[PDB]
Order: sequence, then structure tokens, then C-alpha cells
Amino acid sequence: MQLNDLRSAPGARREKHRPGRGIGSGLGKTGGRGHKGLTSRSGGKVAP
RNA sequence: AACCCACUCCCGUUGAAAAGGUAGGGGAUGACUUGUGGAUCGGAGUGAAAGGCUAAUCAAGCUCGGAGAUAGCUGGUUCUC
Ligand SMILES: [Mg+2]
Ligand SMILES: [Mg+2]
Ligand SMILES: [Mg+2]
Ligand SMILES: [Mg+2]
Ligand SMILES: [Mg+2]
Ligand SMILES: [Mg+2]
Ligand SMILES: [Mg+2]
Ligand SMILES: [Mg+2]
Ligand SMILES: [Mg+2]
Ligand SMILES: [Mg+2]
Ligand SMILES: [Mg+2]
Ligand SMILES: [Mg+2]
Ligand SMILES: [Mg+2]
Ligand SMILES: [Mg+2]
Ligand SMILES: [Mg+2]
Ligand SMILES: [Mg+2]
Ligand SMILES: [Mg+2]
Ligand SMILES: [Mg+2]
Ligand SMILES: [Mg+2]
Ligand SMILES: [Mg+2]
Repeated sequence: MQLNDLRSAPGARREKHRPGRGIGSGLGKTGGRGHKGLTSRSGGKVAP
């Protein structure tokens, strides 16, 4: 039990995904928003 | 003639010049031209009226704030399997 020897259980922590970083990441360019439209823009939210 | 203007042609258009020049042209004692100082201004002023002019900016000047106004619209969005 050292400070450089303890970690969390598998699956307890994930990494978050970052849109707009290259092609190989799978979330590049549009970043999961599809193409043009209201719900592809900054503040483009449909009211409840 | 000076002075004030700006009708025509040409040149110039990266100009000598962000509106000129050479030739010609109109008024030239008058509703004339001009120096100095002053007054009126932003939905306001001034206008022998062209929506003209208010510092090369005018169907509502410039500047700083509300303010990162709003943009169902264009553009862009970065390593790997
Ligand atoms: Mg994909
Ligand atoms: Mg998605
Ligand atoms: Mg696009
Ligand atoms: Mg579409
Ligand atoms: Mg869509
Ligand atoms: Mg926005
Ligand atoms: Mg003179
Ligand atoms: Mg001639
Ligand atoms: Mg002349
Ligand atoms: Mg003369
Ligand atoms: Mg006469
Ligand atoms: Mg006088
Ligand atoms: Mg005043
Ligand atoms: Mg105004
Ligand atoms: Mg008219
Ligand atoms: Mg000024
Ligand atoms: Mg002016
Ligand atoms: Mg506000
Ligand atoms: Mg903006
Ligand atoms: Mg296009």
C-alpha cells in the first residue's frame, strides 16, 4: 500500500469524450451534432 | 481682367490630386465675393427644397456604455485503433 500503488476498481472512472479532435476519435469536425439546423449551433436548444 | 463658379471635350483612374489639369465656358455694383469673432445639432438643427448639409461619415453624426443584444443563417471545429 503505497501512494503510487493504489487505484480504483475497473469501471469506476471514465475519461469523458472531447468533440472536435481529429478524425480517429470518432467525434471530430461536427462533434456529434450532425449537419446544419437549429440543434447544431451555440445555444440551439428546443424549449421543453 | 482680378475674384466667385463649374457647361463641354480630352487626359488622368496603381492619379502630381480619396474629385485635379490644359484648352474653351458663366457671373462679374450685386438676391455679390470675402477675413475675424459669435449663435442654432442628433428624432435635433439648418435648408431660394437636391432627403441636400451638420469635420473625406447622413432616409437620422461621432464616442463610450446596456453588450459577449439577437442571428430557425453562412463559415470553422485540432491525436490513434
Ligand atoms: Mg463517424
Ligand atoms: Mg449525438
Ligand atoms: Mg458545416
Ligand atoms: Mg438542412
Ligand atoms: Mg439536424
Ligand atoms: Mg450564442
Ligand atoms: Mg480666394
Ligand atoms: Mg480642346
Ligand atoms: Mg478653366
Ligand atoms: Mg473668364
Ligand atoms: Mg447677362
Ligand atoms: Mg462678413
Ligand atoms: Mg451648441
Ligand atoms: Mg439620431
Ligand atoms: Mg426624391
Ligand atoms: Mg470626426
Ligand atoms: Mg462630409
Ligand atoms: Mg442585456
Ligand atoms: Mg456579437
Ligand atoms: Mg457558402
